[PDB]
Amino acid sequence: PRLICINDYEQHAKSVLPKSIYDYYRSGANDEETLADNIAAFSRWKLYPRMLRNVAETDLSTSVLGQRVSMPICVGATAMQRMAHVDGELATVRACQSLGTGMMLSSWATSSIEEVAEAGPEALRWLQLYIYKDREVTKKLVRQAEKMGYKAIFVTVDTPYLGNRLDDVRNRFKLPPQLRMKNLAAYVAKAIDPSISWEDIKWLRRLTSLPIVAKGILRGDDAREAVKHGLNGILVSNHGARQLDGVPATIDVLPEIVEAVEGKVEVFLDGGVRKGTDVLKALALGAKAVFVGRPIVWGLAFQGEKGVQDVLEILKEEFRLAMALSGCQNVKVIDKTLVRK
Amino acid sequence: PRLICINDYEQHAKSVLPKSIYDYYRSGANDEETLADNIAAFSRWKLYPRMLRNVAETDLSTSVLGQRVSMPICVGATAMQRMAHVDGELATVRACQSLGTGMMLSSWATSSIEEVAEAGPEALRWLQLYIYKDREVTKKLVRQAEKMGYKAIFVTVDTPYLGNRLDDVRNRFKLPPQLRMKNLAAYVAKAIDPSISWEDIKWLRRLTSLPIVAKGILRGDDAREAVKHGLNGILVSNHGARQLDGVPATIDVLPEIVEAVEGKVEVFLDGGVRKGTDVLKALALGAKAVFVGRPIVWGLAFQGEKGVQDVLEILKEEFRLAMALSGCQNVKVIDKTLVRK
Amino acid sequence: PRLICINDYEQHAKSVLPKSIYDYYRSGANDEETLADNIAAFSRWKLYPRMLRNVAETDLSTSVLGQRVSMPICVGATAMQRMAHVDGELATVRACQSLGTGMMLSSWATSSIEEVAEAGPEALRWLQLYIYKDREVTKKLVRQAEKMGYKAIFVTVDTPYLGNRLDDVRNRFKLPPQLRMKNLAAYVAKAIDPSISWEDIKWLRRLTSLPIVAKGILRGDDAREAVKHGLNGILVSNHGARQLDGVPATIDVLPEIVEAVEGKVEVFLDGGVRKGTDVLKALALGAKAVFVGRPIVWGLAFQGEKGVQDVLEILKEEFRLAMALSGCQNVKVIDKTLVRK
Amino acid sequence: PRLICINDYEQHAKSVLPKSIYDYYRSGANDEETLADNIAAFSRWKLYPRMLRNVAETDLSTSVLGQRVSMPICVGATAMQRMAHVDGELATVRACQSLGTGMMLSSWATSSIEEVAEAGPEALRWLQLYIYKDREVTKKLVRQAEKMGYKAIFVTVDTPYLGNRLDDVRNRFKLPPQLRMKNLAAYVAKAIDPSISWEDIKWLRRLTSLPIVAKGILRGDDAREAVKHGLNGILVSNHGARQLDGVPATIDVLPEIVEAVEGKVEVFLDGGVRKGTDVLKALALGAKAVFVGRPIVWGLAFQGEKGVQDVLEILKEEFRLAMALSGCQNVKVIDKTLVRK
Ligand SMILES: Cc1cc2nc3c(=O)[nH]c(=O)nc-3n(C[C@H](O)[C@H](O)[C@H](O)COP(=O)(O)O)c2cc1C
Ligand SMILES: Cc1cc2nc3c(=O)[nH]c(=O)nc-3n(C[C@H](O)[C@H](O)[C@H](O)COP(=O)(O)O)c2cc1C
Ligand SMILES: Cc1cc2nc3c(=O)[nH]c(=O)nc-3n(C[C@H](O)[C@H](O)[C@H](O)COP(=O)(O)O)c2cc1C
Ligand SMILES: Cc1cc2nc3c(=O)[nH]c(=O)nc-3n(C[C@H](O)[C@H](O)[C@H](O)COP(=O)(O)O)c2cc1C
Ligand SMILES: O=C(CSc1nc[nH]n1)N1CCN(c2cccc(Cl)c2)CC1
Ligand SMILES: O=C(CSc1nc[nH]n1)N1CCN(c2cccc(Cl)c2)CC1
Ligand SMILES: O=C(CSc1nc[nH]n1)N1CCN(c2cccc(Cl)c2)CC1
Ligand SMILES: O=C(CSc1nc[nH]n1)N1CCN(c2cccc(Cl)c2)CC1
Repeated sequence: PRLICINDYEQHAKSVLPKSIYDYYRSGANDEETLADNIAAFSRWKLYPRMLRNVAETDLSTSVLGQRVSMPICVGATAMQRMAHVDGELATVRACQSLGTGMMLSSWATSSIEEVAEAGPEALRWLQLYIYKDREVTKKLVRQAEKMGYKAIFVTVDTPYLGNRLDDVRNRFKLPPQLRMKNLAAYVAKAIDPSISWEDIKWLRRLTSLPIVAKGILRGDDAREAVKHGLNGILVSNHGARQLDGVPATIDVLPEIVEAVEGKVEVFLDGGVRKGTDVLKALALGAKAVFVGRPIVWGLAFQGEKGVQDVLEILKEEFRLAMALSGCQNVKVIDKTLVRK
Repeated sequence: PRLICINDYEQHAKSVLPKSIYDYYRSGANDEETLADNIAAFSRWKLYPRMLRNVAETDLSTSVLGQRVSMPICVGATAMQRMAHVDGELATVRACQSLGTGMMLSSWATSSIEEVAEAGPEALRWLQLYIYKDREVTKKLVRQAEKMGYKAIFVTVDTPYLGNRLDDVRNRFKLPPQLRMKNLAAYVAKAIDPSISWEDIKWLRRLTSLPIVAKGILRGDDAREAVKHGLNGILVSNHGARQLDGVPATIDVLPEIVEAVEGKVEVFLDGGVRKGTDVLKALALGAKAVFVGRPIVWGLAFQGEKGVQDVLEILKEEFRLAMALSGCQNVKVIDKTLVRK
Repeated sequence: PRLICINDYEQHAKSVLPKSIYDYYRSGANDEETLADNIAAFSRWKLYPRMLRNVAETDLSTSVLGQRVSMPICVGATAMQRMAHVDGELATVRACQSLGTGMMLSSWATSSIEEVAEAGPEALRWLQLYIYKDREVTKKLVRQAEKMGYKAIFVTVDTPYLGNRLDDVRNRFKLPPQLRMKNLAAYVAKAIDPSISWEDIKWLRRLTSLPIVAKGILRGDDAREAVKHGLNGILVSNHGARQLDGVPATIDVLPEIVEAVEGKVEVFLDGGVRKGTDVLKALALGAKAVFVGRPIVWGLAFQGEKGVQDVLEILKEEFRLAMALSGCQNVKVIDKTLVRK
Repeated sequence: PRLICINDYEQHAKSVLPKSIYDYYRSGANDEETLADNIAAFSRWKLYPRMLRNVAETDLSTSVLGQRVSMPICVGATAMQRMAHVDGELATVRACQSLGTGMMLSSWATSSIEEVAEAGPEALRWLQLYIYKDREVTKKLVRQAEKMGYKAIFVTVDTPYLGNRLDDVRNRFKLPPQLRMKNLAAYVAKAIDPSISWEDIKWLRRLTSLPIVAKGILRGDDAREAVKHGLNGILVSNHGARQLDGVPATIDVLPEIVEAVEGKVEVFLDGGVRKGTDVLKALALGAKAVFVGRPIVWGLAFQGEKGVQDVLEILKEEFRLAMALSGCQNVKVIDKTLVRK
């Protein structure tokens, strides 16, 4: 293989993965309107580059919730990574450690919170949390994250029930027989609490002093409520278009959310990030950093840790080039005048 | 067959029905611009879901013209259902009775008003009426509906003449030889009155104390006239895109009609409803309930009563999921802020 | 053949005509952007039909420049009709006489002004005129039209040079050897005057008392100048998209032109009329009548006079149905509220 | 071959050039969104032609930076023309001399500044300059241009680094073994200075009294800065969509730049010019002249000097026709009312 951009990695993954596994990772909810729009929406935002600014020294570094990262490009939570590669989440965290960026670990990982901390002790690591009907197991996951040097909790708030991904139903999706959630619609309905409310966010805010990011907010009123509840960031996310279909693209709702929080908390984005220009557009519209979901799984499917490292390095280099061609020597000078819809 | 969404049922129906029968049900008028737009328009309306609202208890129940239904999803009038399945309208009403929703019976049914009441005595049933040049047969249909416990009249107002559906002309459409309208362009021209005016609506309003819904209104001025004539609802309908081609999608004209009637009568929608999110969008824009036409015929073509039950259950479950993912525990909290075009 | 709409006639014509002849009639200028848009633009204008208006009696009759016609659908000038059928313009005028509508005869006809008057003595006939460098032959054509009972002059104003139709260049277009202009880019450059100005319109206005329509106006300022020069109508036309490519669709510029002339002269439209709803949209936006170009040639290619009669009857019937379904009993009640873009 | 429009020349070039060479010339950056939009954007600008203006005498002549040219259509800088035809830049300048238009010579030419002046002594010639890390070689190129009768410097300002053109990476692009830059991403990174700032523009303004045009400006604020630094024109350019992908089409940003410079310097356009109507639209929006890149390379690939002459003659004739059909006898009367988006 000669893979030189993120799409090439997806095409390689489709070629090597069983159909059911490829479909599980690629699929969006229902007719997949939002899945298409998470990508298409980035193309509608046009870039207005400044010339002659001195971009010999391009510095991609930034910080996420007070922790330094090498680039505003971080690994989002994607379940059951051992389906893509035998090393699964341990491959991913090692690549993140190499790159100097952070990994958000799925609550539905095929590797334990401790296993991932042991594989990536110097890596920036965060835990994505679902509030389970069993609040004891929920609390155990938070306490394990604290003990094992995870630096934030990303609480997923858009999944009271699992979205309806048709290909998983056609393929009756399940984990391969040798794998386990080491810490799907039927499983969520049995385990994930559809009752959670802002009162549960008050509970979680009381449970941990770790920073908490609300993941899956799409409305400014909800973002302002998250700020009121003492949370420390908002990840603007439509869950990779896998929950409610027909919501807007995340890049289209990002400006409303940035306006609504009035700088009180960091705002992040995921959904459809494939290219360095996507990263640049998200930062111009006020995101501190973006998260990538599917591209990491395609990296694993190609070559485990090295394939994840390659995907992150391609995004890093595309982002550096996009910054340099736009006249940006660092992330602090990426401003709103760089983009227009 | 493994049919898990309404499109799958259409694909199955195309596979099993004779071409002329499939084309009769699928076809729209002329170049079928409105037929495409009734579906496309739903995709342009984007959903803005609220998180963390407590959706453990989702209640889909509502009422139509004062009668309770299990869901805001009802069966619209589609002619000559015995072409799709031997049990035709009797299969449909039995499924409606099972589901707890209502059936609008076509004036051009392959089963009599009494036959359908006998098959579905506990089912909520309404009669769709055409004003025939023969006012005696028109009055006989209304009196039969009253005697047989139908609960409303839906008077179709957009069919002074039949629309021009090219495939029916190519196929010279007729009923199979064993079937009869037990109570097509050539038939309408011989039987349906192209002279009807608001004076005929005054006549019908005087004829029955049953609630009367005007079906096929697309303009706010006409909706206000229907309110002035003492009618009890408006079904925003372009007749499944089979009459005048190039009218707007019903979801696009629904907000004008809801504004125009100022809450004086219930407003309903049909045309292009295929998914639970379509139902949610229509209710967010102020419809009390929606009607489905073609999907019911595809249910019959698959397995008669069980196929209609399956299609209604798929719509019910998609609608519950869409409500839950949007933060709606019941239909009363589905508000206009959930959608933006 | 079973031809039931105008597109079917085009498909039949492509099947029976030599490629060069089909391409000559079908082609637009350059990349054919306007050719596509003359049709696409009609689909963007949506219809807002009134219900319950009494359309038992639909009267399609109107008048063009004071002469009664059976329908607001008239035959536009298309050159060299004997390439499509041996009877050419004589077939066309006979069909117009049968239908009770008017024929605009091309200055580049394969039949003489007298021949066409002899074939269609009771037909409403107008002459389309090019101002030739030879003003004597120009004056001879006008005087012949007057002597032979033609009722107006349509002076084409958008052709100082011929547009560049690539397929004609690829096919090195010429008349078949047995045919003559009985009264192409190379021919225009030799014969049509690229110098004509409003001073030539003053000359033509002085030459004849016949009504004069300016054909090919696309700007309101030019329409107001035509009114100032004493002309009696404006045919909003982009020459069937065969002159300057990238001009707007005629249905899109029609409202500006109707506004600009402030009711001082009749406004007509051609370009992309294929369906009765196209006619209805043009009249709702203020055109008195529309002209059809290519559909008449496809009628000839099918069956000469009978094929032209069939195409005109299909347009008539589609227009009646569109009027009836929109609530219009006559052309005088077709109003601007029937359409929105 | 029968090539009658610029697209035909591209199709011919794809048929005769090695894939890597065709791809080098055709390719845009990354997903090639801007490459598509440079063409698509021209089609969105519609023309509003005036009739009856007297276009017997069409005069295409204009001036660029005070030098007369035969048409507002000039040859832009395209590297390494000897890859397309053995005579490369010498063929191009000879064709420019024949046509009476100007040639912008690439700093990355396969022919020297002196060689091209020797082949085209009477041709209007300008030098496109990159500011190399080696300011001595930069100054040598400027002094050579002055000594050899070049009339302006076009300083490229949008290339601190080379854009990422995927096909060149797939094909590991290099010059054929017999060719040299007689005066690619890896080469730029080694030779082109990513540090250049407006201070380097002050240096260049001090170095030469020749007119200097800033090539690659896309923002009005940058255009105003170029005016402040004493430059003499702005070439609105996205580098043929080969640098930052997702910038707007040049025809879409041209009006902002023309407004921003308030007539203080000439404004030019390149990017997507293929047709005479493209030239007309650019002049209506205020460009003095346009530059063509790829079409010249396709002319060379067809037949060297004669193929470049043919492409320039096709553009000239399409432009004359577009001017004549729009009512423009000369370039001075091409006004903003001819276009609307
Ligand atoms: C295969 C797959 C599994 C996912 N698993 C989880 C999960 O365990 N937890 C979670 O909160 N989100 C999960 N998501 C959502 C991602 O965190 C993220 O929002 C999404 O992948 C971003 O969009 P992208 O894939 O377009 O980059 C998953 C997404 C995918 C594609
Ligand atoms: C096959 C077919 C038959 C129909 N028959 C009738 C009819 O008898 N009476 C009526 O008022 N509308 C009739 N309609 C219109 C439907 O009541 C309804 O407006 C339409 O089907 C809704 O759109 P949908 O098919 O996209 O759900 C018919 C529609 C179809 C597709
Ligand atoms: C084959 C062809 C020949 C034409 N010949 C003439 C002509 O002789 N005189 C003229 O003024 N316009 C001529 N036109 C333009 C037509 O009068 C008319 O503007 C155009 O056909 C209308 O668009 P339609 O073909 O889409 O109906 C011609 C058009 C076509 C397609
Ligand atoms: C093959 C190729 C080589 C180019 N080489 C150069 C170059 O040497 N210098 C430069 O400033 N721009 C260069 N450009 C950009 C062109 O000057 C010009 O901006 C662009 O070709 C215009 O768009 P067009 O190709 O759509 O006409 C190049 C473009 C192409 C396609
Ligand atoms: O809420 C529940 C069960 S509630 C219930 N109701 C009926 N049966 N069970 N838990 C979810 C979290 N928990 C977990 C989280 C991640 C991975 C693993 Cl192993 C475990 C599983 C169990
Ligand atoms: O208006 C008419 C006939 S008027 C007329 N003019 C010339 N011949 N007939 N009726 C329509 C309603 N009627 C009906 C409605 C539904 C089904 C059945 Cl069987 C019957 C049929 C007959
Ligand atoms: O203006 C001219 C010729 S001017 C000229 N310059 C150099 N050679 N000729 N006429 C055009 C009208 N005329 C005509 C119009 C329609 C059909 C027929 Cl047969 C004839 C042909 C001749
Ligand atoms: O800036 C440099 C080299 S700077 C450097 N750093 C490490 N190695 N070299 N020059 C560029 C211009 N120059 C040129 C311009 C056009 C063609 C030709 Cl032959 C030559 C080549 C060399």
